[PDB]
Amino acid sequence: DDLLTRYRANPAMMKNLKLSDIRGALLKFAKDQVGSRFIQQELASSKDRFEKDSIFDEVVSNADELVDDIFGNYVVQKFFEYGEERHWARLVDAIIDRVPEYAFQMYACRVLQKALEKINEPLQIKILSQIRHVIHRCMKDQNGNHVVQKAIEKVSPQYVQFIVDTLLESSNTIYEMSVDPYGCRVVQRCLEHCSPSQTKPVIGQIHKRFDEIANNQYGNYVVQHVIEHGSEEDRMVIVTRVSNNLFEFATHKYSSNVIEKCLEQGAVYHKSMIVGAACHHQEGSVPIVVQMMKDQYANYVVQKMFDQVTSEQRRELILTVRPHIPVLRQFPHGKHILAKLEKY
RNA sequence: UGUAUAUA
Repeated sequence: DDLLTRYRANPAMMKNLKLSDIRGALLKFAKDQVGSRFIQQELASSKDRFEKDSIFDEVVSNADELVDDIFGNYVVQKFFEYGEERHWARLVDAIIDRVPEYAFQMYACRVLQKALEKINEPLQIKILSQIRHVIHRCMKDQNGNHVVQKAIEKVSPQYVQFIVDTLLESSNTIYEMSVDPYGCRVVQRCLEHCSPSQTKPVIGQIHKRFDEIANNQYGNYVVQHVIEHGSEEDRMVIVTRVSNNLFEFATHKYSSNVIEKCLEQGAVYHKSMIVGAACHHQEGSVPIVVQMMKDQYANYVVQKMFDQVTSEQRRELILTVRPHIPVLRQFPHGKHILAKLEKY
């Protein structure tokens, strides 16, 4: 008979198990799927604040074994959730040596994010100082990107300055990160949480390779974030570049959502640019918008246009489209959205 | 009719 074995077989014990009852058996309970679930329930439900201190020192001394365990990491997280600063400082001091490794570990990175989510700034910088040694590799790792995201999300901009320095360290880093499946999220968090003096260099690097980023499966989300969290001059430059090349940007899988973001977030003169190019620029002897309506992707942009655009700019679209309606009805995407646009 | 977002 063993306390863990007895609890798994009969959780509803005659004397209901508390955390102080598993004293000396923390590691066995924490590494068990059912046992860890018990600690999570009591750490979240027990009104006796002193009950969690009976196992806490066992959690600290075995933190190097629990933070990267398939079940033990939930126990460590709950002490950041329901513990206080005295609990945080001891947990951080216990895991700080292998933070350069925990950031890349599937379960251990969850603990690091929860810590940055809950703890105070001095303890946040403690974890942040250990990320400095692996920041470049950590930024585009399958697990480490979520650690870098939470740091940008939860600590002051002047403390993530070394991350912005890493993104600008080389001429191509911003592009590589923008087209990376994990690194593109670090660029996104920076675009909405960093200071203007940090975002302005990064945004300027996005404009240096705007065309390659805008049609990238991940970089298009980066361009969309510059549209939403950028300055007035940033949307202007973006809306001019997409309007200068509307057809190719609307007829491609990923860059088509960029023009929808321009239409969703743009001012009147921004949409006037998009409408003017769609109506008055040609794609094979016929207006851009007419060829857009028979395209598999650009028809969504025409839908987005007609719904987000001024009624007067909508009249310019209607007059441009009307004489081409018999031509469009012969195309499957043309007849499809002509039906959804029969409203006009 | 068309895009990313991780643990039992």
